[PDB]
Parts: sequence; C-alpha cells; structure tokens
Amino acid sequence: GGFRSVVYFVNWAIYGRGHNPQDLKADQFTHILYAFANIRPSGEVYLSDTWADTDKHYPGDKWDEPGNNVYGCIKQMYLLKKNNRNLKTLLSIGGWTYSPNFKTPASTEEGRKKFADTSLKLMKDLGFDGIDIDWEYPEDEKQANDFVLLLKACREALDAYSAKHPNGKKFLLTIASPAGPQNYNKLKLAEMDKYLDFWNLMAYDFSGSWDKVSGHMSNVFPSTTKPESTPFSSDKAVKDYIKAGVPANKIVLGMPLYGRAFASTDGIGTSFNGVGGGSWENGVWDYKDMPQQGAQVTELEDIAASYSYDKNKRYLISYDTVKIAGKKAEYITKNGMGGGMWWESSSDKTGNESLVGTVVNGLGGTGKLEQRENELSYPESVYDNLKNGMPS
Repeated sequence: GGFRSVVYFVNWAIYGRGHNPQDLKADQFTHILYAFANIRPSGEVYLSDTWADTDKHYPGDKWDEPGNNVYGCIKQMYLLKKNNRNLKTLLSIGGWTYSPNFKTPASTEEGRKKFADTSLKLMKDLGFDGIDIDWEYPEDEKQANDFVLLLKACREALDAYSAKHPNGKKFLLTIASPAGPQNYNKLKLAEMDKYLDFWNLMAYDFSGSWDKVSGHMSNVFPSTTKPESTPFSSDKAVKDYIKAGVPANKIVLGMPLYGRAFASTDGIGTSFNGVGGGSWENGVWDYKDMPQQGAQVTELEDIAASYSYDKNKRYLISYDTVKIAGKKAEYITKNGMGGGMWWESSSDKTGNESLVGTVVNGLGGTGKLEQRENELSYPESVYDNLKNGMPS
C-alpha cells in the first residue's frame, strides 16, 4: 500500500483567517477532514455552521439553478474531488469544543444508532467518502466501552450503504486518537481497530500554557540528557499502539502547522511565566508567521524537534522546521506507518518552505501516496446539483 497525506480543513477558517477550500493544494493530499460537525443529545449529528458549510456562494455558484442545491465549502470539497480522483473527503464530528456532547448519546443503543444513522445521512447527502470521529477524550471505562459500540454502529451503517450500491466504493471510518498514555491506556485499541480504516495519531500539544516548564510540544523521541524538556514523545505512543495490537500501517502520524510559545524563560526545559501573544490567540503562532524577528532557531535532529528563542525577550516558541519535518518523514518511512496528518490547512507556508510538501517528498513524492479512487456517485443525495456531479 502507499502512504496517506491527511489534512484538516477547519470551517471557521473562511472568516478571519481568509482561508477557503480553493486555496488547498489538492495534489499533495489523499484525505481532507472537514471539521467539525456537532452532536445533539439524542445522537443526531448536524453541521455546525450552515453559512460556511452549505449556504455561502463562491464565484461560480449560480442563483437560479433548478431544484434543491448545496453551496458553501461542501460544494468546494466536491469540486476538488472531481479534479483529483485520488482525493478523499471525510466529515469530522466532535473536536475539542464539541467533545462533551459524546457521552450521553454514546451511552445507549438508541443514541448510537441515531448517531450512526444521521452521520451516514450527511455523508451520503453531502458527498463525503467517509466519517471521522474526534472524541477528546473518553473519561472512563464506560465511555471507553461505549466508544467501541459507537464505532461498531457506524461501521455497520457505512457497510449497509455500500451493500445497496454494489458497484460503488467502500466508505471510510477514522478517528483522531491521543498520544498521551493516561488517555490511550483506557481505550480498547485492539477492539476499536476492527472498525477503523486508519488512526490519526495526534502527536502534538505535548507541552503548553498549562505547564510549569517549557518543553517540546511534538517531539518524536524523548531527551536523555535533558528529560524535563520532553514530558512526552510520539515514539512512545506508536510503540504502545503497536503492542496493543494496532498495525503500524494503519497509524497516521499527526503533525502541527502551528507553534506554542512560552514567555519569560531561559530556554527549553526551564520555567516560564505567560505565553505572550499569538497570530490569532495568545500562545499559539501559525507556522507561516515563523520565524519572528530577533529569534534564533535551534533544531534537534536526534529527537526531531526544533524551536525559536529570542534572547532579548526571553521568548520561546516550539514549532517544526522543514528540516524537522524531514526527520518525522524518515520516522514514518522507517516504521512503515500509514502516513502523515496535519492540523491545520490554513497555517502552512506555500512552496519550498511548506512542511507538508517536505514530508510528502520525504515520503517519496506523490507517486508513493496511497492510490485509491474516491467516490463521485451519490444517487441518494437530496441535492440535485450534487447528484448530477456539480455540472453547472
């Protein structure tokens, strides 16, 4: 099989960030996760922003087309699929903000079947190749077990749909999973893997404003000489997943397209007070805004981690450089992993300095990516333009 190039497209990015689907370099990805749909206490899944998802008209969208029609980012996602038959889209449900809405509907058969039914309905209507569930994070045993039951319900819904369309494609079921031991150790990994096409390992946010010491937020390996600079490592998580019975080729390594800052610090692994500003929110900086003026860049090739430090401001920022992106690529190849995933599409640089481009090339180029045709046929969609293949 080949490597997967997965990226999250955030629906709120069309606003302040001015990032639209048409800005995506389709050729460098194999999967696009459209984030995030919300969940009703009954189990019913629904689009979070009607304006961004379905109502907004982009250049080329007519006003007098016959029948029921969809526009917004949904139409743009389908248009990319038309141009790149190897490009798949998934409807991403949950996310950090919406995560508290899982427990209730997941706790019972009714809510789970409802979740499975509504998500499938949206998938078949909106033209997605599958669904992705981001639950952050199951708090205990019960939730942990209900998660497996939820995945079982969705897998059956997606399969039953395929059965009714023999010559059509198969649909995907994926989830974003934790890289922190305390979170994944309570998950029935082996049991869950039976229903999943692949896992999107969130190997980031290892350190941040919640800490007492500054650290690397997405390192592959731990630091031996300076333990305190690495509270976590992605390698530790990869090994544990594999030991839990999950196949390495199904694990996609997540990577950040942003950096986390630490103020008033001597350097990596020392105390900090505050996080200063950010590109949009305090303490978080888009990769495209790096490096800042006055900062020296340090790259630790052995643990695959880099950061910037301004001696005058005593300001530290943990983010990946192209060089470090290259090291993670090597890690993926070495361990026969499923590929790379990024959060999120708006903050990367364009061209030679793109983190995604670096990884993809490090993976062997487009030719080494997974080749698996997407689905364009949606005969059961309630939208006329969609089922007619967005002809215009």
